[PDB]
Amino acid sequence: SLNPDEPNALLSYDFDRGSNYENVLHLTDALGALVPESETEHPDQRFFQVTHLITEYAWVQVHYELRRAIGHLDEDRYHQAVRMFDRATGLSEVTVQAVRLLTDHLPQHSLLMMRNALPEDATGLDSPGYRNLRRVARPVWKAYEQAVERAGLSLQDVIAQQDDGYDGPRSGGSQSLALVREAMLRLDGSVLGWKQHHLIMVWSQLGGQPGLRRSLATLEARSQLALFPELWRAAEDAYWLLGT
Amino acid sequence: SLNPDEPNALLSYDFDRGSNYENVLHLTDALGALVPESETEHPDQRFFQVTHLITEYAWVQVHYELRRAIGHLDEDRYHQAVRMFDRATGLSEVTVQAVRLLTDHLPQHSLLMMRNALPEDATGLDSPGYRNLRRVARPVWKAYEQAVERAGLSLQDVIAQQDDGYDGPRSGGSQSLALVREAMLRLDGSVLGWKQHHLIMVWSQLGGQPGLRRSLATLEARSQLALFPELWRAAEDAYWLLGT
Amino acid sequence: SLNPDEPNALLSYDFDRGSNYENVLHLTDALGALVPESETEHPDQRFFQVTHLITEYAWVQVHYELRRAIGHLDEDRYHQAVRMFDRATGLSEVTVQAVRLLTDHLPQHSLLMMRNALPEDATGLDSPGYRNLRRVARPVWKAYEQAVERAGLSLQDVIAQQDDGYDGPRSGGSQSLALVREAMLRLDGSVLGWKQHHLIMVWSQLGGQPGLRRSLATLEARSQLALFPELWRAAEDAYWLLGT
Amino acid sequence: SLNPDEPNALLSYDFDRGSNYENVLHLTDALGALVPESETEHPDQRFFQVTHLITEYAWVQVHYELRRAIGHLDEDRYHQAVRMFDRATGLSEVTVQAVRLLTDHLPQHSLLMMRNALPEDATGLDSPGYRNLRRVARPVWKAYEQAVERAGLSLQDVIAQQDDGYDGPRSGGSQSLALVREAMLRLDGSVLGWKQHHLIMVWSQLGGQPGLRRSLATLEARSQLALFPELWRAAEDAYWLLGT
Ligand code: HEM
Ligand code: HEM
Ligand code: HEM
Ligand code: HEM
Ligand SMILES: C[C@@H](c1c[nH]c2ccccc12)[C@H](N)C(=O)O
Ligand SMILES: C[C@@H](c1c[nH]c2ccccc12)[C@H](N)C(=O)O
Ligand SMILES: C[C@@H](c1c[nH]c2ccccc12)[C@H](N)C(=O)O
Ligand SMILES: C[C@@H](c1c[nH]c2ccccc12)[C@H](N)C(=O)O
Repeated sequence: SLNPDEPNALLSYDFDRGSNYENVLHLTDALGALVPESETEHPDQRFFQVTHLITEYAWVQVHYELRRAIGHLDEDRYHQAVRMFDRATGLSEVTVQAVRLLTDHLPQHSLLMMRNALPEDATGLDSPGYRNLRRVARPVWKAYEQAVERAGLSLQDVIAQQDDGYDGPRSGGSQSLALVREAMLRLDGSVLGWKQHHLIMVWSQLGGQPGLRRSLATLEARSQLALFPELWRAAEDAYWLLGT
Repeated sequence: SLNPDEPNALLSYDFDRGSNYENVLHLTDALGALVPESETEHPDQRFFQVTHLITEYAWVQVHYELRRAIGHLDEDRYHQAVRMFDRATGLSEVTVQAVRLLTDHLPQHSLLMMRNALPEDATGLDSPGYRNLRRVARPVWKAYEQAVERAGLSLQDVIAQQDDGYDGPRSGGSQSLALVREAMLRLDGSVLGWKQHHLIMVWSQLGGQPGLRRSLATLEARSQLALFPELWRAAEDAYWLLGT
Repeated sequence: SLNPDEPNALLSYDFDRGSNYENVLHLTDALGALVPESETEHPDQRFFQVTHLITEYAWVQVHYELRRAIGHLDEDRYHQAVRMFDRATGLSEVTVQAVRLLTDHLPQHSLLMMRNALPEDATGLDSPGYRNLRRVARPVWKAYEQAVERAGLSLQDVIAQQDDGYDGPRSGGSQSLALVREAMLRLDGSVLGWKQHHLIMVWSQLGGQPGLRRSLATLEARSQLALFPELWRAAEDAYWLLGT
Repeated sequence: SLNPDEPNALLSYDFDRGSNYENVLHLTDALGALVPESETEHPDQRFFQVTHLITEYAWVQVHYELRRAIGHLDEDRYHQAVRMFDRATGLSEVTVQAVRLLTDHLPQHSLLMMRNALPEDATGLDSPGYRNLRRVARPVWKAYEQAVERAGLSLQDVIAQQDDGYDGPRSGGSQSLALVREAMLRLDGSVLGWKQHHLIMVWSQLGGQPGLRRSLATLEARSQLALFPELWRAAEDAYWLLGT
């Protein structure tokens, strides 16, 4: 492979040129995964494939950075945990962009023709990025919870410390764990956003949009499972404890 | 008003300077709507206010452009309708950014303190942008539907024509109405996205995140009402007619 | 209930009508600034105005948050200053989205016709939002620099501590000042981004693209001034110190 | 099931295991390109690699869609070409998000340490994605220009018809070529955007910010070359023709 074409003018996609850019990145191995253009069953199949691969790359990186967050949290390196969660959120937002590409540009008619030939078994439930992100979420939450325990703080404390008008006592440690909580909440909101945009996409490709009233019922229910349910519970606590 | 301050160094927000930039835009009238800083009950109130105003400005512009789309559709100016829907989508994406600003940076504790003093009657159900966008959606859909009728096309036709591999007959008119449908679908997906991001925001401020299992039940149901339900019905039709 | 348009098919109206949602937001004042439809030179005039207004609301709010950041830095409330800079950054990203709206949807031919009917002397150099943002950048930088001095820290020390591999000394205060630094650099990068997208927009409307070899030469040179030039200087010193 | 990491607490593993979802996507091949954890110089190396890989997947897909656009333009399938350019634009926006990820989260100090352990001759000038995109821009522009000729149209005619106020002649083919033009200009603006954000990123890592008065001078001059310089020339001619 020096190219994924054979006929052309300047239309040839030249790659595998031995540059150290390609060597450092292992770009030829990555480009090797694309369905060769001699085996595409549809002009839109590549687009379908590439958006999945971009997502899976972002999700494996999210996993990696969450493992680092656990290390930082277990060693009280709270400022360094913050950066890991912020980076994970940025990567999650790429997966959102990627599924919205399908919503905006994948023709339902192409998808139905393609799907009418799939192994009728290819389900995103088997996605490694998704399964592993779900697994690592429990250790991640445990590490944050124990850090809050060791500091002698309650979740209501770190939540309240985000408000400049809140007058209770603070330390450098409690405000750092506040920043961590806020960054974890933003990551979780971004993953929930992915689930909601993936839903909108599915309604536009397989039907089932609920305003009118293919295992859509389980999908709609799974689409509201948070990464960190304890953060959302704490939000609900604050409403009941502080509201009027 | 030459300023929204009184004490300062270079910290003064100088405005109302008579420039023709300000005159053309009526910027002094717009800046006049901000709660004066002598009457703010909380440092986060301005942020709350400004994100609403940005949204309402985008929604009134969406309304304006949809009225233009109706004109173009009623006169068979399909290429010009496309641009109106594309512009409306871009504006809708601003409202999404704006509600995600609250999710990411509005402290729940500030909101609860602020809300603990609101007229306990200020509901987004009274939003002019939202109500008027809901009203105009029916005329908008009617105008598109009649245009498809006059051309002698079915919705399944315009949907199928988005796929390059589809072999049925096309005209310039049918592919133009295909582009219009696609742009309308993207607008509707963006408004559904707003409703979903507004939901995530509310779960993070008032609780009620459904994975754990304040009129949240009606909100969750209204959050799946589409602007153009007939487009989503047609997506469901295509699944049943073309799938295996 | 008022009305931004008069002779219509009734379902194509917009309304302004005294609810508490509108009262709390001063919404009727804000919508009052829109150019009346009885007075529009061109159908694209509303769009032109609204993207400016959205931008100006974002910039006035940026200023308000930078003032709060100055207050936090002067009192050594470093964690609280971080949140202010991050909020400013997200507001800045709304201005980027607003100017790209014009790049993507404002027809050059409507801009040229509108520029003829428009006061020849109206210029964005008179933006209150842009002008006050440049004025407030000086005290913001001073407050950060003073806070770093009081802590007895080196700006190069602050930069190095963002790296997990860095082995030198860390306190809680130095790592907090590190997070402030990074948040400040993200804000400045966002504003540079605005300047760059505004340039791309001007090239597509008034011509002047530099690769082809009306106050353009100043605009390009102005487009490279940072809000916090010292942070970019500090980035240059670190390269000579560690990358040669 | 394989594993991108070995000695762990079991819930912190990543897996690769033969489902049809993985088979259809060639996912195991694609994840194989990630640098093994046993071989990473620095914890920020994975992040560095993944943002490049995501970018390169996006660019190879852009190329594939531009090839399709050439095919559509050569056969006068103008509506179909529009969809290809819009898809390319959204893919380009993923590359922008990917490089801003480095601007916002890659520590300069890790980049300098990593740049030392890295082959001194590796350069983005050898990007297959970037290189093929520049090569394919020439036939893309030719196909568009030829299509406009065959229609007997003026590029200024095509520009004017984007305006709803324009009164001159319009056919279905001229307005289709107008939509193609606008989609092409949005793509080029997106790529200019990438170049500008890449510059901002380089300034924050290698120094070199131009407002402070290592192949920087070429990079800045390269950052202003468009993919379709004729469209920007055409924008300049329209200003002299109509804005003086
Ligand atoms: C970037 C593209 C996509 C990615 C990364 C992706 C990923 C996923 C993931 C992770 C799940 C498990 C979701 C959960 O448990 O909440 C899932 C399920 C599902 N996906 Fe997607 N998906 C993509 C595109 C699509 C498309 C284009 C369709 C159909 C047109 C689709 C249809 C479904 C359905 C019906 C389910 C649930 C039932 C089932 O597993 O078959 N997905 N997908
Ligand atoms: C940019 C900011 C916001 C905008 C433009 C906005 C707008 C709206 C709109 C249009 C509705 C009607 C929704 C529907 O029928 O589906 C609504 C309802 C609602 N909003 Fe939001 N909202 C904003 C922020 C908030 C915040 C910060 C909260 C609470 C923390 C909130 C709580 C609610 C609730 C509970 C409802 C439904 C029940 C009710 O009307 O009280 N909103 N809002
Ligand atoms: C959409 C909202 C817009 C905003 C908020 C805005 C704001 C600004 C600002 C703040 C400046 C000063 C730049 C600096 O000093 O670095 C400026 C200058 C300039 N703007 Fe924009 N602008 C907008 C749209 C436009 C449009 C549509 C044009 C169309 C030609 C334009 C053309 C120019 C030019 C040529 C300058 C350079 C100085 C001058 O000739 O007045 N701007 N604008
Ligand atoms: C994140 C993904 C990145 C991609 C996809 C990428 C791609 C590229 C491309 C395509 C060029 C050629 C530009 C042109 O010819 O106009 C280039 C040049 C360059 N890149 Fe980036 N780049 C990335 C990250 C970085 C980073 C982190 C640095 C850090 C210093 C960097 C530094 C440079 C420099 C200095 C040049 C100019 C020529 C040279 O010295 O090699 N790039 N890069
Ligand atoms: C689950 C979904 C699918 C989602 N992502 C996929 C990737 C490769 C193959 C198939 C898929 C599949 N098209 C479905 O309709 O269920
Ligand atoms: C409906 C929501 C509200 C939403 N947007 C608002 C604007 C101004 C005043 C109040 C609101 C309100 N805070 C609530 O909790 O119901
Ligand atoms: C500076 C620019 C302008 C930019 N923003 C504006 C707002 C209102 C009136 C004019 C403007 C103006 N159109 C120009 O061509 O110089
Ligand atoms: C050109 C740039 C580089 C940019 N992208 C890369 C990918 C792999 C290795 C190196 C690079 C490189 N770091 C440099 O400083 O020149």
